[PDB]
Amino acid sequence: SSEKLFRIQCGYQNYDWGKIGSSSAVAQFVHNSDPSITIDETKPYAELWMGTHPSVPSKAIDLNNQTLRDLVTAKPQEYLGESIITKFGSSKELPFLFKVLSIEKVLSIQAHPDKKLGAQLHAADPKNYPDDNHKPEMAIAVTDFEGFCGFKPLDQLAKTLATVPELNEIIGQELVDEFISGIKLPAEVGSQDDVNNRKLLQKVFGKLMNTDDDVIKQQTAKLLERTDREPQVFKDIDSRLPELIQRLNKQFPNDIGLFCGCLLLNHVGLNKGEAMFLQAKDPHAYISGDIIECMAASDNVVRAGFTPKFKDVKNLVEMLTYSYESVEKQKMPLQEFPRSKGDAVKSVLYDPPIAEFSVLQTIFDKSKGGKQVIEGLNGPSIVIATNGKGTIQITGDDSTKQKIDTGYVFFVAPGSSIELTADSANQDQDFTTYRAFVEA
Ligand SMILES: [Zn+2]
Repeated sequence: SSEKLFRIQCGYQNYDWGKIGSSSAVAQFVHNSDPSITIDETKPYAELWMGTHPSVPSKAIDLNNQTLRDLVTAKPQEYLGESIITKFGSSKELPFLFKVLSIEKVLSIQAHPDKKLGAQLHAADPKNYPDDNHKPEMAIAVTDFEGFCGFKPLDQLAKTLATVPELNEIIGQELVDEFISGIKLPAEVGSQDDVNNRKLLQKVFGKLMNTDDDVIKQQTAKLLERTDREPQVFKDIDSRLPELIQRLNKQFPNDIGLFCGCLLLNHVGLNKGEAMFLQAKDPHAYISGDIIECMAASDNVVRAGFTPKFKDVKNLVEMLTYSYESVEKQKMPLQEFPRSKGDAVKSVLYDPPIAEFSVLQTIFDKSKGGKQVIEGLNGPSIVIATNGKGTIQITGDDSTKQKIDTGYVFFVAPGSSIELTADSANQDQDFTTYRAFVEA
């Protein structure tokens, strides 16, 4: 067995919003990795955790069933490397958490502080703000995905305000008026028109979010009747909207999220392989699908809807950036990755503008197959195969050559070069892997 490249059996969570049983990628992955585990066709399999989180350990099946957190702790310079220990200040764990999510029901509409606000919140409200940190997140579609991300373009918001009586009602004709009159559209970031546009958005949002519950309850009922009686009004805004409203109301009846999610945020569809970065102080929600998720260790969340939990409206309204870019702008650009070479038809770097993590996407054509060699990286890595099957090894050392099937996950030590080959015989799917890493 190698201590440089080794397989880990990862734990999972059965949260009630997860896809049920084997319809869930989490379930599929868990099962394939350890068929010993019989999937309960009745239960939700929400998340697969990969890393050094104390609550849900990843066990080194070949290294005596030891915990990755344990191995790391035991040998930090070997598993983390100097530069990482130094940079993040830990010797016990990874600076990121890597997961698979299998979403059946919408999660909360939420935003995360930057480090500066994170420390502020933590000092003032430790009960709601567990840590001191920011919480960058990145989502990559495994299966087709839907979510909310950012405010819609202002012109879309003006159309919504003028056209949807129930919203118009809540905001107030004076305010609607002011908004629709006020916004300076061909306007670029940092301009006085950009600034004043955000002030207008903030007023509108604040008015909505401070509305009493009773009113929300009333207005949401009316909204649903309208989706039913006059679908065209909604379709004129976005062809998916009326059915989205109806779907989410079935999950969270008369929730404010029907307003502040469905009417104010971009409804983003990610094709498999596409990504979105969830920056600080930007509203978003996961609606449905199977994704790869990477994030920093924080628990700091400010919630706006689709939740039973505490909604800190005060902080919410003041912290947002009130950015209003397109749905198209919500998706990450493809980056090249010089330190990988070979036959893969897709070898893409997803580099968020934060330090804690990066992801490398490697895809082989099911037909073409082939090999890819990746240089040794200056930090720890976790590799998961989401589709197809192949082999993984330390470049040039065939004694390390192992099976990597769908759902298999590996730890790769800093400095180890990896060679991937796509299953010669098996050509069902494109052999697809995701590697989460960090370099200082
Ligand atoms: Zn989030």
